[PDB]
Amino acid sequence: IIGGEFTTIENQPWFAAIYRRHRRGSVTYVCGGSLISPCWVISATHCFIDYPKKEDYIVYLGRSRLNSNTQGEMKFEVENLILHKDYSADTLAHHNDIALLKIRSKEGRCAQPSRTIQTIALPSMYNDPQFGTSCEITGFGKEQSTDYLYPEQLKMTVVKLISHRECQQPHYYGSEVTTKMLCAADPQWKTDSCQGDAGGPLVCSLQGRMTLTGIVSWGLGCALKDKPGVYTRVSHFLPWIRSHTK
Repeated sequence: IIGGEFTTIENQPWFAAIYRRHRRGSVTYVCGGSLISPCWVISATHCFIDYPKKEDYIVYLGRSRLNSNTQGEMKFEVENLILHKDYSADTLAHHNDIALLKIRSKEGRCAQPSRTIQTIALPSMYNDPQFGTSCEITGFGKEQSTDYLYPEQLKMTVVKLISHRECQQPHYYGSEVTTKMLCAADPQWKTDSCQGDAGGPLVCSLQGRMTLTGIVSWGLGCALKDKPGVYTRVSHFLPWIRSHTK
């Protein structure tokens, strides 16, 4: 997250932190995700497509810090890693960038709701907020595009939704953006998602309900003029989600 503010997991208690194991004691951060039911985390296919084996990943819930443990966190292996079979990528835009992780602890359990572990509601189909609406994003990604390190403490920011008509202009993203994607950005381009934020939640309040409107997907750079963050549009994937979480 460029700009924005530090947070703890209480303020985004569906946020999942996803890590990869290595041949070497290297266990390293991969991407964010969102808890949509006790046994399911939703995230972006691009986070996993190079290494698509479920045993390579660990998922934490209840965690506010990147490389240190948070009191009350839970640790899960990945029982099933489900990628969207229509996934595609070019240099930039990822299509159908949506993934599900079925989570299971060493003891064979799913997430147990607490003050730090909660689910987020899915949108109703084709039901997104109007352009201009302020929503929130959350993640451990870079704070500056030139940084090498990721922040140790979770961050959040606010971005406003951009219409497909605005985002498809040539001086924004042209044909790279489809109606299965949502653009979002700050009026001054001063705050944004960045590398290491993929897979995390774009949350909007829709009729009183905190809603998973989007999943962090791609962008050109971070916090660049006329180059919004791009998000998988969750409300266009409900049948995919309904089927695969069985």
